[PDB]
Amino acid sequence: MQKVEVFRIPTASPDDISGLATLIDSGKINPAEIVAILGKTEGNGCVNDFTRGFATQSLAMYLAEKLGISREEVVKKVAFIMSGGTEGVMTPHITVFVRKDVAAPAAPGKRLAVGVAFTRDFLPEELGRMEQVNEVARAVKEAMKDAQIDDPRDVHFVQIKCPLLTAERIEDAKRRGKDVVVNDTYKSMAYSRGASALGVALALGEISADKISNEAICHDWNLYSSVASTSAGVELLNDEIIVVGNSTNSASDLVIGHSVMKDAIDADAVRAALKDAGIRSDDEMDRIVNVLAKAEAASSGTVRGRRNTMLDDSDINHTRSARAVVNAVIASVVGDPMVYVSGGAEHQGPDGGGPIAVIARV
Amino acid sequence: HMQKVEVFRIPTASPDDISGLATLIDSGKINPAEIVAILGKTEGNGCVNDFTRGFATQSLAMYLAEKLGISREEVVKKVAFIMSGGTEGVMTPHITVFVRKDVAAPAAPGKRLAVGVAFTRDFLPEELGRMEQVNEVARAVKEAMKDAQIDDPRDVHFVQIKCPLLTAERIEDAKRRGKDVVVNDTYKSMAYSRGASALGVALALGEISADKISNEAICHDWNLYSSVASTSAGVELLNDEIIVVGNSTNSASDLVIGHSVMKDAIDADAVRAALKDAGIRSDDEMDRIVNVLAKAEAASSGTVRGRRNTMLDDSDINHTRSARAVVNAVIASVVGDPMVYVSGGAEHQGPDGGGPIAVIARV
Amino acid sequence: MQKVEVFRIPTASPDDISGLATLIDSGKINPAEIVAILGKTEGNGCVNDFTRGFATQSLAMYLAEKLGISREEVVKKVAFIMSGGTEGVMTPHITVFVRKDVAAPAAPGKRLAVGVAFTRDFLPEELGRMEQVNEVARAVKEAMKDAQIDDPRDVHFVQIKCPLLTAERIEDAKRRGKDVVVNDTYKSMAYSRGASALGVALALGEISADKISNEAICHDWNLYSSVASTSAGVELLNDEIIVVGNSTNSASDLVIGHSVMKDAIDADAVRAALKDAGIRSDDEMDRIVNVLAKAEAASSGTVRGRRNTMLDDSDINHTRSARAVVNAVIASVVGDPMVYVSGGAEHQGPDGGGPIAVIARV
Amino acid sequence: MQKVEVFRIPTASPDDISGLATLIDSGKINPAEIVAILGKTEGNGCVNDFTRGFATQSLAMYLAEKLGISREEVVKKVAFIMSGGTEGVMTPHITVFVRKDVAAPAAPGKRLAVGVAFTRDFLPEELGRMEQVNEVARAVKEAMKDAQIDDPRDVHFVQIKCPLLTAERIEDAKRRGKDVVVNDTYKSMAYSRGASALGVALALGEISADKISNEAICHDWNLYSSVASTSAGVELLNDEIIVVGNSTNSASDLVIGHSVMKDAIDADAVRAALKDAGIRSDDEMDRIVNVLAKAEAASSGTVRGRRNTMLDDSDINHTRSARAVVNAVIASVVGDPMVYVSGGAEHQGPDGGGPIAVIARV
Ligand SMILES: O=C1CC(=O)NC(=O)N1
Ligand SMILES: O=C1CC(=O)NC(=O)N1
Ligand SMILES: O=C1CC(=O)NC(=O)N1
Ligand SMILES: O=C1CC(=O)NC(=O)N1
Ligand SMILES: [Ca+2]
Ligand SMILES: [Ca+2]
Ligand SMILES: [Ca+2]
Ligand SMILES: [Ca+2]
Repeated sequence: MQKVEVFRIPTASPDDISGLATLIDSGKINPAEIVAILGKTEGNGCVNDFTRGFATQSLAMYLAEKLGISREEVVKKVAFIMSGGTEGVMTPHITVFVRKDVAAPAAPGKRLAVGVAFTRDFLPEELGRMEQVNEVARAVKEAMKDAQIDDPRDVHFVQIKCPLLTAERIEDAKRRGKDVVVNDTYKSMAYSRGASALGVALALGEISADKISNEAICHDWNLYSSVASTSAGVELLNDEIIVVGNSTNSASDLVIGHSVMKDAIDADAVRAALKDAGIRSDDEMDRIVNVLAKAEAASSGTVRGRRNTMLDDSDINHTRSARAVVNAVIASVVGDPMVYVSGGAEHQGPDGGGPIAVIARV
Repeated sequence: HMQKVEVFRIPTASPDDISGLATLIDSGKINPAEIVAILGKTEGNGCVNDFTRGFATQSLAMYLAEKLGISREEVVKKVAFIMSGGTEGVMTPHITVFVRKDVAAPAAPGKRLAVGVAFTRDFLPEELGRMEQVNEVARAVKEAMKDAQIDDPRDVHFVQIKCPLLTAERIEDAKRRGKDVVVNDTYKSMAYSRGASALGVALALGEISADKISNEAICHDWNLYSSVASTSAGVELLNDEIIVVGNSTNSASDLVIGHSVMKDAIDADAVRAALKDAGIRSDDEMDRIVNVLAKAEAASSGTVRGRRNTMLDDSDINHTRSARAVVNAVIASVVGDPMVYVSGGAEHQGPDGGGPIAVIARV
Repeated sequence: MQKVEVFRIPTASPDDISGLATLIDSGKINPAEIVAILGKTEGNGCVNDFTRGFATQSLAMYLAEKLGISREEVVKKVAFIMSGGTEGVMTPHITVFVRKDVAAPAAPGKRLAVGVAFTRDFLPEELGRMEQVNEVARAVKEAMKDAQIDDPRDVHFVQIKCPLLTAERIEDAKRRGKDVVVNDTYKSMAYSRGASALGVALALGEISADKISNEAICHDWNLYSSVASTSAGVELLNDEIIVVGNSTNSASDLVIGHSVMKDAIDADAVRAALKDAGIRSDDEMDRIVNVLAKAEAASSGTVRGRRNTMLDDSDINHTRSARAVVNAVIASVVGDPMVYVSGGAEHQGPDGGGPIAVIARV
Repeated sequence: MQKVEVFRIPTASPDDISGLATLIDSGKINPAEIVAILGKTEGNGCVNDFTRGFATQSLAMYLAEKLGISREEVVKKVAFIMSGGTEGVMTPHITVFVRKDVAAPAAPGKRLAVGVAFTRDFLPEELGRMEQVNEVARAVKEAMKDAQIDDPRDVHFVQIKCPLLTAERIEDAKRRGKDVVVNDTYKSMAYSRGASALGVALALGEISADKISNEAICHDWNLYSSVASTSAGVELLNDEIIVVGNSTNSASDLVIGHSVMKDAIDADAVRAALKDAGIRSDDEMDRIVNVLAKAEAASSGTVRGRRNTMLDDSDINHTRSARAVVNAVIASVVGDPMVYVSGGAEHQGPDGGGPIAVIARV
């Protein structure tokens, strides 16, 4: 019997650990049982965002202190998914997943259950290709069993921190005779997010294996997962995977539902995600623990037949604008901008859309 | 002689695109001699160095001068051109064209859409953001109301103004004449100009008493504001251009206008209340929308409903750009259409962090 | 016998025609003899820079009124090449080229000569490909003929305006079943700049045709022109060519010389360009009419072994940075930041460098 | 008899300490003798730049484990001044100041000396006002004695890290009923830079006290220090001062010289600074250890009467542009873009100019 608790903590800066320090000193959280931390940090969420690593370093230093272990050890034990980009009204915050297995009669029905798994370090020429998909698809199966979920349909969200291609990993693949998927480091964020997402779909039964190839990755937008949520960063060379869903063998005081935004202003999907997780009135909104969603600019350059400038705007990266938009739309349904939104939804929802999950109190 | 107002919301492909307007003129839907105002969203950055505003105005004036057989300057003396740059997020560039026909039909029963237009005099740089701007806008608002044949200020639902800003050259002109300007910063001057103009609206409509407004109150006392004023700064004029929109009992328009006030940037309730005030009482009637017109801003607390955001601390992206993307996305998500007018910088336009929102709808 | 006069005119804004009208009203410029105007305008110099079209519309409208002809006839007759982006201390300005027929003695030696030619409009799928190369090369030859220059060694600068891709144009292409050269609007500027530059190298014999193919464009940086200077813009669908050199059939009181900057801080190359124009001492800098240069971020991410973030900065596009840098370097050598610097030097000088030309009074 | 050594070390990211550690592992740096680290970090150098604190955290975390002590005591013992913003070709790097007492002979001539001092913490309502000026001026006199410099004319550079105002800090001052010096986060950096620079002028006797008042700060540009170089940051409440000059009680093999750039393209002042540091020809450039300069946009919006858009550009803040410009000018003179340039030179050199120092081997 594993129980899961989730703490959404406001943060004053990327290195702010006080909110997690207040819940530990109070005993509401025992640090030894922390399995993952999902963060929105206030850099630009693109290539040169060092708030990701700053936030992970600051958290790792704090937990190594309170657990008496080394920073490197904490990194191997706890999944740090730091997603940069807090545009518009999006509030910086972290979500701390605690997994405490306690003996107790199991909640009839199904309750929140979380699994984590790491993949091996990829080679740069394996970034954004079938070997990233297959490897990620494997680790998702192992994280899914570590959560005590057997049916791939009890899964409602799969977060992933994935690597990207830097100038050194290009040369660290060129002098071995290997070409990389793309030359632009920014473009490799799309290829890393996308290949990782096709891994979720492959292991969850959403898309058959015959369809997936090198040429499909970031090209056949008909292929996509409905629960995958991948975020790239420079501070790593493997993929870290968090599987969230519902399990009969769970005692959590929480459930997780989801839906899929058809486009960036699909407030209907926000409300359906809310209803899939036991929130059906505007008064029950106070049971939200967090809302987690993908955003992206549609490749057509339109939303509902209306042109926008996201793909033409040379001043502001289109992932920055997508995040601002989708956060604002979710904020306006739940009346709270402190919700996880991440940009670049390659193979995560249809082109121009992305999955959205709500974790709510029962 | 009976005023009929027709409003056309026209998507644009670029700042200089006149093809949608020309299609309506070529089909006979719009007589170009009856155009009184054009309200634009142009795809520049909406801040200091936004030249899409002047580009779109020059393009529209050139085109209409050619259709009308008159000079560009004559067109600009006769037609309000209000271009608000900044189409961030999913916001769709477009123009809204106000046409005032004189028809041979009685006024429609009840009150219907009416529009009036008035220009102030040119302002010296040392008048921007001070009482001379406030009082001059107030007089011009009153003139536009009479233009519109609206007698009751409560029948005014949206006042759109283009206002000037301070450039380095204008500031230097004022210093050479011995005068100081309200602020020594072009970007900040947009706020004072927007703010003074909004207070002229409030003064003219009686939303605020005259003895509450003074130089020191401007862009400081946020308790003072208009609930219908929407003001936008640009480098391209030295005066204010005023469009008063409301409903008159002497109108044959097939349209009406309603409004509410957003209390903050994610106030979807205020969008629905403005829709209802314009007669749209359900999702299926949303197809009667002609346009939605809203003001957006970064609250001075640096928060929304107690949640911190980075708008006021973000040195890479100006906060008025963020406010526009946010409020446009919030409206897009209620009405299902991102091609709506949203303008940033809501000083004395609704509460701190909020702004007026109007809806023009078919009856 | 042609005589060319060049006027460098500071501007207060993209639509500022007052400096030009003052020279027309004073009798210094016969507007009917203007053959080209080359501008630095204060937009961002990228995809969504509309100051370029604003400037061209304002100049075309002004000249059309002064000549009693239509705007369309002005643009068919005069080359308008507006290069956006006035970063750092670079000063917005236009350079106006006037060409007059004169009966004058055989000016000893060779003197400034200018030729103009336009290509047909391109379809979006032809940008960055051999169709563009080949059509630009044909236009370059016509421009040389227009300039009465027979020897390609007497050509010192070839300025081109060329189109780019927007989201809307890429969708038009797809809807016709065509694949564009790259799906990135920003990167489309580099393909269009690079293909135009190879068109110059092909026409001048700097590179033989059998070395140029679609796969070489924006990949083989060892193919380049030493005099090409190309600039992309949303405001036109063809290429406009200005060829600038010296010919024995010219009565100009000006000459043009050039060099190639090897990297973004190559002040040595600025001084060689000056010497090549006859400016043999610091006391003779007053004969400068204008300096014209290309700037770019090197693909290696480095300058003389030193790393910079130009290729990694998701907040500022690297062509903005490169323009700021090269303008600052030239400015510090000639004492004047009002010089023409354009960014993105694909196939224009070596990787990380670009041509630099000086127009000087003899 | 003090001995100062200085090490300019390239960095690969804001948290890169491997260059420093290589010098420590090799025996060339005793980590216990480091008194100051001056860095350029690749954030945006403005308000929301977290690379400054990321770098400081990493270095403090590294030195502490090296010396066996806590972080709190490393930051109390070593001055960390991280200046963000590496635009243009400016290369990220840190400059490490090692100082140790020696029993050496009296070396004729004066030689590099370094002193350090910290001020008390400032309330938000004190930045940009006389409390900051006078407390900085007191700490400058203390750093001078720590450097064993008793003649202000032997001070060549005074580097300062100072605070700034965020929205949250401004809103807190309101709650407490206190008004701040300006209600703009970005503009608050200028006031804090400027009050600190005036602190240096007052301490060195460059400006007499009766000239300084709250009204003069960031208004009277005739008031300035010729050696002050100040840099604001979101990650501290006080000011840290490094005084760099020459002392007869020095056994350093280095010297420092300086000059004042009269504007952003004043290459003549770079060469004067080099010549004042004993570098008399181009063949002696190899003796440069580092160049340190302040850059800024002039309040007139011009350079030598030529307009630029640094103060007009709502997409790029003017300190970003100034740093790119001045770094490129210095790089073109010395052949190396890995030099320290900092933006915003309020009361540091004349309006539009700033001090520039050179540390060189004798
Ligand atoms: O939203 C996102 C997407 C990503 O790829 N990396 C980030 O840091 N934030
Ligand atoms: O002041 C304003 C507000 C806006 O949103 N766009 C503009 O061009 N001016
Ligand atoms: O610097 C440049 C390069 C370009 O491609 N197009 C422009 O307008 N400016
Ligand atoms: O150059 C600078 C100036 C400043 O004030 N703060 C920074 O981080 N960098
Ligand atoms: Ca998608
Ligand atoms: Ca307001
Ligand atoms: Ca090149
Ligand atoms: Ca200065």
